[PDB]
Amino acid sequence: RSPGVVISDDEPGYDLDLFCIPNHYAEDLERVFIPHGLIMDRTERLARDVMKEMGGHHIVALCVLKGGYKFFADLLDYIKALNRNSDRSIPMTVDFIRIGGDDLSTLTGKNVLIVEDIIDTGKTMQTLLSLVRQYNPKMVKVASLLVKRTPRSVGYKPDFVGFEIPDKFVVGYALDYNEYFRDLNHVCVISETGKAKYKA
Amino acid sequence: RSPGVVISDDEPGYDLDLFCIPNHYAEDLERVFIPHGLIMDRTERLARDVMKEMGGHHIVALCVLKGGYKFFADLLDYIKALNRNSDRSIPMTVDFIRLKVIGGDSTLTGKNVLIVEDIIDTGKTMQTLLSLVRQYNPKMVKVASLLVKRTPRSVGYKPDFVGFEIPDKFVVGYALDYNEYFRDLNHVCVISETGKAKYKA
Amino acid sequence: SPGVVISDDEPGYDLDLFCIPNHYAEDLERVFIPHGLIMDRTERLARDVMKEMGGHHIVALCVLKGGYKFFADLLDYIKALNRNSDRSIPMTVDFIRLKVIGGDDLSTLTGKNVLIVEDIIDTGKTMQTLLSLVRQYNPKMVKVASLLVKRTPRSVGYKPDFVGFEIPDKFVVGYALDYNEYFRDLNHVCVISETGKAKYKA
Amino acid sequence: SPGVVISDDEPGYDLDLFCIPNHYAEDLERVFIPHGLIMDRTERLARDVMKEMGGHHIVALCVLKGGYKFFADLLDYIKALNRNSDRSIPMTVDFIRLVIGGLTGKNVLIVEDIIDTGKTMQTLLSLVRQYNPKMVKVASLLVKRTPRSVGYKPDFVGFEIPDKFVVGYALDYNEYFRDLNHVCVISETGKAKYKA
Ligand SMILES: NCCCN(CCn1cnc2c(=O)[nH]c(N)nc21)CCP(=O)(O)O
Ligand SMILES: NCCCN(CCn1cnc2c(=O)[nH]c(N)nc21)CCP(=O)(O)O
Ligand SMILES: NCCCN(CCn1cnc2c(=O)[nH]c(N)nc21)CCP(=O)(O)O
Ligand SMILES: NCCCN(CCn1cnc2c(=O)[nH]c(N)nc21)CCP(=O)(O)O
Ligand SMILES: [Mg+2]
Ligand SMILES: [Mg+2]
Ligand SMILES: [Mg+2]
Ligand SMILES: [Mg+2]
Repeated sequence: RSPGVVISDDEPGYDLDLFCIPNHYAEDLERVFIPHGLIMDRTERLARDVMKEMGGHHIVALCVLKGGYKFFADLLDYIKALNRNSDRSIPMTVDFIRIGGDDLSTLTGKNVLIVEDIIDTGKTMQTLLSLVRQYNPKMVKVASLLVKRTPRSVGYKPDFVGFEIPDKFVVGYALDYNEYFRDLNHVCVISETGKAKYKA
Repeated sequence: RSPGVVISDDEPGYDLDLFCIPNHYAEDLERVFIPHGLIMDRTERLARDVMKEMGGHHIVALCVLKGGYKFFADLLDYIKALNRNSDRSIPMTVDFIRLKVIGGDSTLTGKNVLIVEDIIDTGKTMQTLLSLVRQYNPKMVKVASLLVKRTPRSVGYKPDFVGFEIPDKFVVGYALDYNEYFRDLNHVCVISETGKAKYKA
Repeated sequence: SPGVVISDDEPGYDLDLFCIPNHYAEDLERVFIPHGLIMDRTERLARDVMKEMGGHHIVALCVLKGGYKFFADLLDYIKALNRNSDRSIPMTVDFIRLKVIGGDDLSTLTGKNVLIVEDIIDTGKTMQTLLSLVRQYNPKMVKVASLLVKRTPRSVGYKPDFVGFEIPDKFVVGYALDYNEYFRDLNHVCVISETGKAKYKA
Repeated sequence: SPGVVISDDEPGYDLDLFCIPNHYAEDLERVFIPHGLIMDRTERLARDVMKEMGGHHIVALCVLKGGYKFFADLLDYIKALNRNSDRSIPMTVDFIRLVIGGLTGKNVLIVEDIIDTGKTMQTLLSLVRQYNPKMVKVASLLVKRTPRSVGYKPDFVGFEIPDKFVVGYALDYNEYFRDLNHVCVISETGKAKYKA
C-alpha cells in the first residue's frame, strides 16, 4: 500500500556536527540521511502494520544477513512490545539467511516475513521470493528498511517500506561499504574520501 | 556557535499515516513536524555539549514547567548516561519553575545553573527568567531550549544550547501544548484546522 | 496486588555489577532496585492504569520533586499504548508539591479521572491529605500510583491503587528520590553508605 | 567478576507483576531475569569489555541463534561508549551458527547466550584458534551451575544461574520463546505443548 517515508532527490540531509557520530567515521561521510531515531519511529509504525496484516497466524521472521540485522532486531522488538500489551498476539520464530539457515521445509504452511535492509534492483528479493515459494508457505511478505529510486529497478515493490531514498550509496544501521560503516547508528551517505579509502 | 538543527521554512513535515499517532488526535493534527526519535538524537548531542561546557562544577538543572518537562527528563537521562559511563562526572541537582512566576524557590547561588526550556519565541519569558536568576548570583547560567523560533518579533535572545531552529509555525507535542492538550504526544506536530477549533478556548 | 515485594533481608546488589555515577561511588552501599527492573514494573503498571482509568479524560498529577522520573516514565508507557491501540484517551498533565504549593486551580480536576503519581509512601500521611483535598473538587475518579510503598510500623494504613514495589524500612535513594536533594541524578534505587549519609547530611 | 549470582532458591517473579505475551500466558512459570535487569547488567558488561579490549579493533562474533538479542544490545552499549569516548575504536560484525554459518590478526569478541557444559564454547574456541587472531575473549549472558560442566569460565558473564532450563531473550525451547523480553522458567504445560 504505502510507498513509505519518501526522501526527495534534493534532500540535503543533516550536518554530522548536529548528532553524536562514531568519530572513526568523521571525514568519510558526507551527510546524515536518516537519523537513528527517525528509523525507530518509522519502524514502530511498520511493526503495527505487520501485525495488522500477518498477526492472524504463526509468523516466521526471516532476517537477511548481514545488512538486515539491526532493522530485524528493532522491528521484532516493536512487534514484541505490541504482543505483550495487547489482547491480540501471535507467536514468532526467527531465522537467519545469507547460504545458511534452517531447512526451508519449516516455512511450509507458515506466515513468512522477510526482513531486508535495502531494495535496489530488486533482483536479490525476486530470487529469494522464488526460492521460498517453492516450499509453499501460507504467506510471504517482505519488509525492507530502504527502497532506492533507480533506473535499474525491475519494478518490484515490497509489502512494507520504511524509507524510499534517492539513487545514492547509503551506509550505516548495519548497511555497509565493503564491511565498513556497520557500527554506525544513522543512515548516512558515503563520500569520495570515504569511497576511495575503503574501496576493494 | 551552533544554531542547532535548522528546519527550513518550506519544510513539509511528514504525513501522519507514516507514524504511530494517538487515536484521539487523529484528525486534530496536520503533519508530523519533528519526529520523536529525531528529538532524542539531537538531545543526545546536546547532552555532550552541556557536559563539555558545564562538566567542571556541580550543576543545578532548572526545569521550566510545563512544556519543558519532557526535554528536561530526556536531556538529564542522556547526561546521566554520560556520568555513569565515563571517568570523571558532575553531580546534578534538580529544581522546577513555572512562569506566569508560580514555582519556587535562592538555591541557585554559587552553582552552575542549566535552565531547560521547551521553546524561545519572542524571548521575553527567558529574559524575565534570566533576570530573576541573576538576582541571586549563580556561578554560571546556561540555557538549553529544544526549539528556537525564527520570528521578527524576537527581542534577540539566543540560548546557549538549541535542539531545533524552526519557522514561525505553531507546534505541539513532546510536552508542548495547545490549551493544555497535545502534551500527551511524543512527536512535535502541527495542529490541523479542526484541531484548533475543537480545543479552542 | 501489593506490587513487587522486597524482603527485609534482601542484600541488594554489589555496586561493581552495575554502572553507577562515579561521583556517588563511595556514597552508596548496595543497588536495591535496578533501573531496568523499575521500567519493566512500570510497563505493567501503565497497562493496569489504562485498564482502570482509560474510560474518560485523564489528569495526570505529578508530585514534585521525587515523582518526576516515575511520572515521565509511567506516562511514556501510557502514551505507547495510546498510539498502538484502537482505543485511546486524552491526557492532561499537572505538577504539584508536595498545603499544595504551585499547580493549577484544583477546580480543573472536577469531573476528570485524576491519577496521582508519587515516588514513595511511608506514613501515608502525605497521600491521605492530598486525597481528601482532591476529593473535594468532585472528580469522577481519584487513583494513586506510587513507585514504592514502605512496610513500616509508623504506617497509618493507606494503600495506593497502583504499586511498583513494596520495600523494607530502609532509607532508599535514586530514580529521582533524594537524600537532601542529592542522588536524584541516579538511575537505580539504592541504599546510602554511611560515608555518603555523613557527607550530604543537612 | 563471576557475574550476577542467582541463588538456587530464587523464586523468580510472578507473571502478573509484568507485561507478558498472550500466547505464552500459560506456558510460563515465573519471570526469572527481567529484561531491564539484563540491560543494566549488559551496560556494565560493555564498559568491562571496553576496559579490556577497547584499545584495539574488535571483531564481535555473534553466536546464532540464542545470542542475537544479547549481541545486539551489548553492541549498542559498546557503540554508545565508542561515540562518547575520545578514542573511538572501530568494530566489525560476524555471525556464526553452531557449524552452519561461518578475523586473523584481529581482536575477537565471541558473544553467546549461555554456557552450560562448555561443549559449544569449547568447539568454537578451537574453531577460532585455527585462524590465529591476536586476542580472543568470550562474553556470555548466562553461565549455568551444573554437574555436567567441563569447567569453562568465559571472560565476561552477565548472570550465573542454577541448573534450571530458562527461555526468553532469544533463548529458546524447540525454537519457541525467542519472541520474549524477559528470561523466564517454562511451565509444565509449556513443556508439553512445544515438545518436539
Ligand atoms: N548482490 C548483493 C548484495 C545486496 N544488494 C544491495 C547492494 N546495494 C545496492 N545499493 C546499496 C546501498 O545504497 N547501500 C548498501 N550498503 N548496499 C547497497 C542487493 C540489492 P538488489 O539490487 O538485488 O535489490
Ligand atoms: N508566557 C509564556 C510562555 C510561553 N511562550 C511560548 C508560547 N509559544 C510560542 N510559540 C509556540 C508554539 O509554536 N507552540 C506552543 N505550544 N507554544 C508556543 C514563551 C515564548 P516567548 O515569546 O516568551 O519567547
Ligand atoms: N511530600 C512529602 C514528604 C516526603 N515523605 C517521604 C519521605 N521519605 C520517606 N521514606 C523515604 C525514603 O526511603 N527515601 C526518600 N528519598 N524519602 C523518603 C512523604 C511520605 P509520607 O508523608 O506518606 O509518610
Ligand atoms: N549452540 C547451542 C546450544 C547448546 N547449549 C545450550 C543448550 N542449553 C543448555 N541450557 C539451556 C537453557 O537453560 N536454555 C536453553 N534455551 N538452552 C540451553 C550451549 C551450552 P553447552 O551445553 O554447549 O555448554
Ligand atoms: Mg541484504
Ligand atoms: Mg516555556
Ligand atoms: Mg512524595
Ligand atoms: Mg548458544
